Formats: sequence, C-alpha cells, structure tokens
Amino acid sequence: AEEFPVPNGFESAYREVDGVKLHYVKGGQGPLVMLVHGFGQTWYEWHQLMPELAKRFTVIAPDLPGLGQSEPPKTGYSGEQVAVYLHKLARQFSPDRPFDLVAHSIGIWNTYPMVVKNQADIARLVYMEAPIPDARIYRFPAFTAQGESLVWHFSFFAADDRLAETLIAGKERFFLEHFIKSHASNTEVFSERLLDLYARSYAKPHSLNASFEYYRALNESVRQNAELAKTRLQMPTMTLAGGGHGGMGTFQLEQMKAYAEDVEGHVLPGCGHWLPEECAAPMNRLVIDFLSRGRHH
Amino acid sequence: AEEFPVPNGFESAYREVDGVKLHYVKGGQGPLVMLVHGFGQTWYEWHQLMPELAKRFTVIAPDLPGLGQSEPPKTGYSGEQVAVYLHKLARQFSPDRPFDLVAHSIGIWNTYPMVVKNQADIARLVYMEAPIPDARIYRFPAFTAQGESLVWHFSFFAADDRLAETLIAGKERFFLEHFIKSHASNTEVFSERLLDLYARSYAKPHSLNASFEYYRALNESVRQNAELAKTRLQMPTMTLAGGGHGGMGTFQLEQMKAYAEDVEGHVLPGCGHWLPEECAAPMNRLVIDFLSRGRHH
Repeated sequence: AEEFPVPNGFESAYREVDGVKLHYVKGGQGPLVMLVHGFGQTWYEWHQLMPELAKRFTVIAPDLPGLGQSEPPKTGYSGEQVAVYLHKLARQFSPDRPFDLVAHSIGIWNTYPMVVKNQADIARLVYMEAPIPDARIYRFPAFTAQGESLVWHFSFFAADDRLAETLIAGKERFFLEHFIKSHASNTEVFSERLLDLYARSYAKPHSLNASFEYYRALNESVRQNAELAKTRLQMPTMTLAGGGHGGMGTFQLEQMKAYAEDVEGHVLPGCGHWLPEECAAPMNRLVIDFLSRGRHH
Repeated sequence: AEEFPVPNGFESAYREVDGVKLHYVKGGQGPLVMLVHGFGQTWYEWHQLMPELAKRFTVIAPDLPGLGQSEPPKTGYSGEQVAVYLHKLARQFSPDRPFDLVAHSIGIWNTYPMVVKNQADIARLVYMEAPIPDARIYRFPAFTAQGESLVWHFSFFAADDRLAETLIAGKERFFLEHFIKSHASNTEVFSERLLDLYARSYAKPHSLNASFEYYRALNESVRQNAELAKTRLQMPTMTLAGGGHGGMGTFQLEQMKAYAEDVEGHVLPGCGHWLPEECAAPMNRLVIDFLSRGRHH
C-alpha cells in the first residue's frame, strides 16, 4: 500500500543498494534528474514538479533511508554514509551520463558528500532551504526577540535519551503540523489530508527514529564536510531560499558561494521553508529553466 | 500536604500577596535572607543550605508563582510582574530593614526588577546560573559542536500552541531527568528518588503551564530590563556559575559587571547548572561567607 498517491505515468518501485531496500518514484524519458526530499516529508513533496520535469528528463524521487517506504541505512546516518546510497541508486539509472541533482532540507546533508566526491557524475545542482553542514550552523541563535528561532530543533532532535521520539510519539500529527507551520509563510497549502499523509509516514516507529538520527549525526557530518570542502564544486549550481517567515533568506546563496565556483541564487519573497508546496509554481519554473539550459529530451 | 520534606526547625506556610497565595519555608533568626529557586525545581533546592544560614539569618524560601505549592500569578509572568509578589513577601517579614537575596536560574529573572527598583531594600545579592534577561540572550547558539546547546529550551518553552505542555504532559518525569542531567556535570546527585519529588511537583498541570509561561514572557522581560538597567546596582553582589558541563561559565560574571558596581564572581569547577545539589559544599560555603560579611545573628 502506497503511503502517497503516485502521479500518472510514474511508477513506485524499489531497488536494493548495499543491502538496503530503497523506495522511489520514477517517470519520464531523457537524462536523469534525482530529487531528494528532506525532514518531515518524503518523495511526495516533489509530486507537483515531477510531471513537468518528466516532459524533458527521466525523474527519480527516492525516499531517504529510514523515511517514507525506504529501509533504514545499515551503515549510519551521517551525510557521507547516506550519500553512498543515493549516489549508487542514481548510477543504477544513469551509469553512462552525468545526472542532475535537486535537494531540499536534509536532502542537502545527504547528497553534498557524493556531489563533491563524484563531480563528473553531477551535471547540474539545485540546493534549496537548508545549510550544508559546516561551522556556520553553530551561529544560528537559540532564541529571538520574536519567539522561537529557526533551528532550535537541531538541539531537540540531536538530544540523546531518544528525547524527541519519546516526547513526539502519540503526538506525531500535532508536532508535525506545528513544525511545518512554524517554518512556513503559506500554511494554507497544508491541508488536513496532506498533513495526515506526512504524519502517518514519519510516525512509523523506525521512521520517527530515522528522522532524528539524521540530526544526531549532524556534528559528524560537519566534521566530514570540513575535509570534503577542501575541493570546491565546479558544476553549474542554483540555490533557492524562501524570503518570507520560515525561510533561509540570503544565507543559502551566501553559504553556497563558499562551496561553488559557478552558482546563481534566488530568494522567493512570500515563501517560507517548504518551497515545493508553499511556492510550487515559481519554484518549479526556476528549477525547470535552470536544468533545461543543459542537454535534455 | 507537603511536596518536599521540611528541614527540622523550619515551618511550611503560606502568605497571600496581591491575591496570590505564595508557599514558603521559613526558619532561623536574625536579618532576613530570601532564597529564590528556578526552573524545574522548588524551594527544596535550598534545603541543604537553609539550616546553615538559619544559624545567622531568618531564612525564607518561597515557591515561585505557579510552581511548587504557590498559586499562579494574577498579573502575568514577566520579571517585573512576578518581582512585585516576591518583594512584597520579603517586606512582610522585613518591613524596616534591608534583606539579602539569593537567586538561581529564573529566580534571577523574577527578582532583578525589584532589586533595581528598591535598591535600599537589598543589603547583599547573590545570583547564580542564569542570564539576566537582556539582548545577550539572543546571542546564545541553537546548536553546538558538542550537541544540544545551553538554552535551546528558551525557544521550545516559548513556542505557541502550548507545544511544550502538549509534548511533555504525561512524560514530565522522563523530561525532567533528561533536562536536569543534560545541564549537569555531577549527574549522580540526581537520584531517581530526588527526580521523583521534583517531577511530581511540576507535573501539576498548572505548574507545568506556569513553568513555560515564564519563558513565554521572556521577551517582555528583556524589554522591561532595557529600561531598568539604566541604573546600575549599588549593593555588594556575588555571582556563581558552574564551570563544568551545563554551566554558564564566565558569562555569569561578565554580564553582571554591566549591571553591578560591586561584584565578585566565582566559577565552580566540575559543577554544572544545579549548584546547590551538584556542588553543595563549595556553593554553601561561598554563599554563607558572602552574606556573613554583613551584620547577622
């Protein structure tokens, strides 16, 4: 039984990668674009972009290990470990061509190491709405003059004693609604039905734990990236960020400038963190146009 | 009924102040010293210091409004509002003479306004283990290279939709053990028996809610103190801070220097946030010695 409805012309399928059964949704023809979701979500956050992209590209949207319908990783949750699974999954479908990569939220954390270590495999890169794990994340404030801050959940989720799972179990829908809307400008896009679907998915006990294990590995990912960042990214890159309440604003592009030689950025006014849902039409257009400057169907 | 055992020779009593029934524990003879507890605790955190102080002073340890056995405040939870209750309580027992003040954690927030507005009523002051509410609190990090940060709970507790009460209700004993131990160096002093006592108190639904209303008023307290701090404190002051895991370190004294003309500070090695319990012998000695420089019984 699918956790989320599959768009017409797409298939929901599974591939074993290093002994981990990964779920993905795939459609289209042409060069490969892999879309990687982030926290609180699944492949389904891309369901509006996928049919438009599928007119020119083969599109694959995996569930991150442990989330959606993907099995947990058997190595670990650090960015370098998870990126192996995503890199090998992409290469099963694009072994002879470089592929495009689009990532949101912790999808960035889980793809950056394989981008930097396999640059010849990455044709074009789109990153939206999350820091690459590095020391900049230690500058975000715990509290603001307007109330709760943007990433205090970094501490909540990384805490031991299974603090987050223990407090959120039995309240998964409640917490996810608060978390989404606290990081949104446009909350009306999150219907009760949509919130129900996302809540049911990450409330699976192994998915609730998987969600926070990404954050419990965050400092390890920072330490990994300190070495990897000695090599700058050379492929064409675009960053997107929300300019409204909940968004990263100018931080996204300014951080990427330290990582990539060839980068352009957009801040979307009136949009928060959840760009594919809050601001689907402009986000879709910017991604499609940026990727279509390359060779496509 | 008594939530915590009263030391021999002390009395547990109540005093109505501006329509709010405040619980306190009182003993000894001589000039008055008021000891004000902080978050996660009650008057009982002072129970090892109180018999020693009571040999030289009249000692009163109130429960903060809404916490322990004290009724919630009727005005509000900002520092200036709550300080009225504590000032009037102290002056009921010391109407013609200045009194001493010792405060820990949010006890600082709830006493600073009455200290600065009634300086002639405060003979000597001891503050430990919390920032005075001001703009400095906006500079603490949400996340650190070691894991959860010191004050990410500011955002958690201040969050709207009763986020904190909704997640923590029914799990108060689990949450308080995690919160206390994660802020401690000498965690071994928090036996299951002691944690049971503290958790049963703040699990009262009005006490769980009161606990977080102090943080929901924090930005208001910051705004209040921006005006009040135009006058420095003139009385002898001492700050204490833990030097170990969970402690404020050098911040406590460095902030206090902006507030007080006459301040000495100590950082206690191997001690975290919970000085009366983690480091009873050195903390009690420092407090008794400092207060005994003034006239006593």
